[PDB]
Amino acid sequence: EYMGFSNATFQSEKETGDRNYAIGYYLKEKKCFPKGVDMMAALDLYFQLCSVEVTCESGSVMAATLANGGICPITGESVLSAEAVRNTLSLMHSCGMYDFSGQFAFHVGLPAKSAVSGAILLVVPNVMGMMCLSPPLDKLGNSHRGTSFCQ
Amino acid sequence: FVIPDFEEFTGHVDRIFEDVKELTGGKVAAYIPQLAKSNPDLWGVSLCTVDGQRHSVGHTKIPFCLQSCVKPLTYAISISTLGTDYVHKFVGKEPSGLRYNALSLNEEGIPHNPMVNAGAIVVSSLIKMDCNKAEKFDFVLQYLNKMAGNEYMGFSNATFQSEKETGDRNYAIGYYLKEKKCFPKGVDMMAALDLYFQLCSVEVTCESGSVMAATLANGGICPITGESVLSAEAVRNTLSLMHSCGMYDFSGQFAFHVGLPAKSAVSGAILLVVPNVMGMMCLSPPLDKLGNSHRGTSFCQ
Amino acid sequence: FVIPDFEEFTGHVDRIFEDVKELTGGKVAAYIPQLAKSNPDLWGVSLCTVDGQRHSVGHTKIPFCLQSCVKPLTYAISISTLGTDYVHKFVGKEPSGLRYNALSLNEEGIPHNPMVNAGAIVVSSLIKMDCNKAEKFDFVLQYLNKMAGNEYMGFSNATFQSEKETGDRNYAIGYYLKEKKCFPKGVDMMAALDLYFQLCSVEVTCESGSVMAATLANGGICPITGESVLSAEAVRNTLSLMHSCGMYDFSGQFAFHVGLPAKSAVSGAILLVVPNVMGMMCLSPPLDKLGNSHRGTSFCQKLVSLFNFHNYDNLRHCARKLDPRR
Amino acid sequence: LSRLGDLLFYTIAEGQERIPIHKFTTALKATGLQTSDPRLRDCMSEMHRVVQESSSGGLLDRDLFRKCVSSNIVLLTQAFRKKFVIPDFEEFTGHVDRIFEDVKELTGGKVAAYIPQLAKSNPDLWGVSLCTVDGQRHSVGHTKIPFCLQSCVKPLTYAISISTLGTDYVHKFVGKEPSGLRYNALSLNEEGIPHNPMVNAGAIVVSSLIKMDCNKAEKFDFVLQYLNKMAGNEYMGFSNATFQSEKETGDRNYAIGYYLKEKKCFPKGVDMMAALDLYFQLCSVEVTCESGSVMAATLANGGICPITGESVLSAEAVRNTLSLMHSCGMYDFSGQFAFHVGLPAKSAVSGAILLVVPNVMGMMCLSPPLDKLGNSHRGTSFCQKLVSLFNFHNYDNLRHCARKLDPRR
Ligand SMILES: NC(=O)CC[C@H](N)C(=O)O
Ligand SMILES: NC(=O)CC[C@H](N)C(=O)O
Ligand SMILES: NC(=O)CC[C@H](N)C(=O)O
Ligand SMILES: NC(=O)CC[C@H](N)C(=O)O
Repeated sequence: EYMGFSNATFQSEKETGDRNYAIGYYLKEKKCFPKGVDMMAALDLYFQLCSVEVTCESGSVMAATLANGGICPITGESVLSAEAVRNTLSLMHSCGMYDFSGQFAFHVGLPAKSAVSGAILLVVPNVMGMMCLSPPLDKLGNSHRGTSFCQ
Repeated sequence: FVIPDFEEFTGHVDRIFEDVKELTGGKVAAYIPQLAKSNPDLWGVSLCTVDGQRHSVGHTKIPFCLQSCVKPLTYAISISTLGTDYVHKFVGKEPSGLRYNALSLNEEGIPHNPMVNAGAIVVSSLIKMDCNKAEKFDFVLQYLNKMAGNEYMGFSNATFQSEKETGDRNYAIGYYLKEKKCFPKGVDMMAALDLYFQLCSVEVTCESGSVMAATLANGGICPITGESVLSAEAVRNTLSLMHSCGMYDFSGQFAFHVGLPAKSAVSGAILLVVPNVMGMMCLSPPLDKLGNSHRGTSFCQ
Repeated sequence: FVIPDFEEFTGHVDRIFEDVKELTGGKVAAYIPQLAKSNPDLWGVSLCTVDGQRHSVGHTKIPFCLQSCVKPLTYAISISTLGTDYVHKFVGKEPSGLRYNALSLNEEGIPHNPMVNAGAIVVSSLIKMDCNKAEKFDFVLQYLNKMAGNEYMGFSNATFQSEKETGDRNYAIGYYLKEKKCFPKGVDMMAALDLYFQLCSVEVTCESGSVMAATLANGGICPITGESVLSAEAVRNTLSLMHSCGMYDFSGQFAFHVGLPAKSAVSGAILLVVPNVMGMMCLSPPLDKLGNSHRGTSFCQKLVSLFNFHNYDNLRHCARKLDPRR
Repeated sequence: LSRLGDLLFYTIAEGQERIPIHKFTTALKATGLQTSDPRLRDCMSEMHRVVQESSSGGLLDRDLFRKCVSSNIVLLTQAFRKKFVIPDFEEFTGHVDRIFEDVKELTGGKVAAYIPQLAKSNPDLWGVSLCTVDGQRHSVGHTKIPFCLQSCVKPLTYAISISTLGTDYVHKFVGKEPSGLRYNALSLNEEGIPHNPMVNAGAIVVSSLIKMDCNKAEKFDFVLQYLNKMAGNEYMGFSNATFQSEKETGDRNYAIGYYLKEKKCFPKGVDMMAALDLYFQLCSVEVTCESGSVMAATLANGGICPITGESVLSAEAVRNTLSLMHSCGMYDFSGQFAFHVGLPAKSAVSGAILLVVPNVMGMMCLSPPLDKLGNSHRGTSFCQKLVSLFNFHNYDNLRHCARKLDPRR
């Protein structure tokens, strides 16, 4: 499905994503990365991936892949292993939305991943996947309309 | 002169020098590659009265870096040029309580003091922010030479490249400060951080730095050249921070026991100051737990 | 005497006294409702030269509680009667930079310094732990009376019953210290915690308060009576902590602009000390955000800028700043 | 076999029964060989402690001196018997001083269009120093002012690589022929490598060969240790002011580095920036004419520092770099220099000329003013004049020629 790249956002985050640079150098001092691994290339890739563009239709299928045991429903390819999905969903439930991981497992109970672009990659295991877009965010860095819709 | 009996004074200094030479020390600061190269047995002391009396025992002439002893100097340089209110509008003036790394800021959103790594970058950011890198270092080096009475004022690019390629924590603080709007508008972070690494890598002997500390004791007048390098208020501020913030966490246990304005460094330097009397500097590489030389700090006590 | 021409010296203080009188702060005391009842328009100062030469202008006749200004004293009681080595086994000697409540211990598990509330409880626990509660209070009171030269020394029971029914952070600190086992063996924490409240609730006038801070401006010997209250090492030990830890977070700011050992207090007291010169005790109930009197801090700031009392003046020439005791 | 030092002292003395102590400390350096050499350091060390308890209170005595100076006996014999390779050193320095005065009148121009930290230097700064292959030294003028070693480390750093990596590995990546296209020279030879190590395009590549596996600190630290041994542990610093210049504003070098990386002319798995950064660091090393004269006297010899006698450079390294500085050291002006001077010299925008006279001596001039091609105006004149009055040209001393000063007699 649609898969682009917001270079404008990519350049807005490289030049202004100052906290993400502190973490990269903070990690580098603690030897958190593997041996013989450049942090700048790894940090840069994180900026690139965060800039990937999709639509809600593309995101919904992207979430449905996690729902259907890491097998995309509309192509059927075994793109992801069963262990990857179980590990991924079990972490979005407890770590998907950071501080709002609670108050979402509490009110919604589903593994959903929030973003500052308004998206909420909502996953219903063995049923469907859903992505809700609304740029307006609340204090905890989650979309307000999206999380109200989920509840 | 302020010490008429200087001949007997050296009789006590050398006795204490040999008294503490038997002690061992802690780690030798191996977390940056270059400083591990130093021989931990180096031990020397130099002093300079505000009249010009000078004595040296040990390895005083072996060069070493002002890895953190340049923070009071660059601070005094900034205060003397821009004014107290302007400088401290960007950097606090109170002790932090954490280590010198201290990737954190006070309630106001500015670094705690001009002696922690976060504050040393900001004061380095304030030195002639509208010029290029060569002029920035030359402006600071010019006063440092005058502080030292035109003594040996060198540079150790081996350390500068070692730190610039390995000092990742200082990069974390630099990008943390830039994210919190801790720099004046239109000022680049990397230029300030790079300048801070350059100042940290300035190489001085104990003789060069003993007169450099005696300037602060003499209050902005180099005793052996009659200069007027620093304003009276600038040194009064530097000694007020270097007292309560000079040795980081060990500021207590030093103000308690020694009660003098001193500044430590990971290279073993201790830029001791005795106001209205003299300025002393001690070199001993092997550090202690909180980032100061075991022999030097015990010698001061 | 160390201050000749006393008329000239006091005259300058009087002019500064009126100048600071216009400034108004706020937030007298969020807690201890008994302290929130004090008059915000109350402002008094007093001094006592190391040789008895004393002056006082303002509201120096109104008793006020000695909250957190007895910490440098009660520390001096323990440091002299138990030595420096024993006392600092249980309390550090470095600033915390985390306010005075500061439910936080240093790296090695002991409270940061005697001046924070966590350290004042421990040092208060060291004073005659084998005796009963009446004797523990009386033991410190006898030295406290001797420090002030048998001047006025009351006890505001109104403020002591407050700070105990409503003073809960001190209890949380007290039980926190018990969990970490940073008390001497065979000691009841509650008895030591209660002793801290009582010492805090002692009330003195500025005129009597200025006698204190002139005792320890000297080498412990009282200026009025000439007695020998505290050991000379005790005064050095506590002064070196008041400079670094006296005002808590504001210690750096105070040491920068004033550079004298001063101890803050929620009652508005500031036990300012000028070593080998005199001892000051300002009073202004309204505080700043950091727990310091707005008028008292302003007076200390202005006085140092005119009298050369800073720790790092007289470098070569500096400003004139009047005659420095010569 | 017998040690004739006892009779040698009688020759050293003027023949009188006594001599004041004051006359021995002073006026003894007239022979050129300084009193600060490490070789004779042992003599000065011991005498300082024996004076307190000697029952003479100011007498060194002959018997005591002979016993202590035992292992270093051979060196002193050549010094005072005038058996060095340059005798009558007073006349040699006397002529040198004369041209130093005469050449001082000249004035060039265009001190530095770029590297602003070089444009701040005093145009009227002029000095020279020479340290013969035997360590005999004489300096006059402003020799004590540190100056950057830009483009003088190129012959040295080339010698470092070859002596540690072989002649065939180094020259796989850099040619050995002059280019005649200035020192910047964004151009490669027919076989796709920089024309010679002396141009900027080659100096970066040879700088890339020095410990390509180590980190930045050790790469610089490796070379600086050799440069200390080459200079005999004389003054050797690092001008960070000029290193921060030539890196923010030195842009033609960056183009060469990226141009070279484009042609894949670096070794395998080597970062151009790390090699280019080292080129700026080596270029930024500051040395005085007095200290920098021992350099160009180390490689005037067969790779041994004349002062300490340490073996620092392979004789093949010195032979190769000397054969290379002659035709490529001074860029376009190499032919003009080789025509009138005919000596291995290396230019610099900081006024330095690393003059070399193999088997004889090695000089180091200093004149911040430049000529059009990037060579010091005053320094070049001294070399041209000096050769015309000392026969240092390679193709002189045919059989008898004219008198031409003393012909080794
Ligand atoms: N929602 C998010 O995790 C936003 C990530 C974003 N790249 C940031 O650094 O702030
Ligand atoms: N406190 C120190 O001595 C270290 C100084 C050095 N600039 C660093 O932060 O690594
Ligand atoms: N000055 C203060 O910090 C007040 C302390 C508080 N009254 C107590 O008893 O602990
Ligand atoms: N001609 C030279 O000496 C070159 C100077 C210096 N290496 C530069 O390229 O800027």
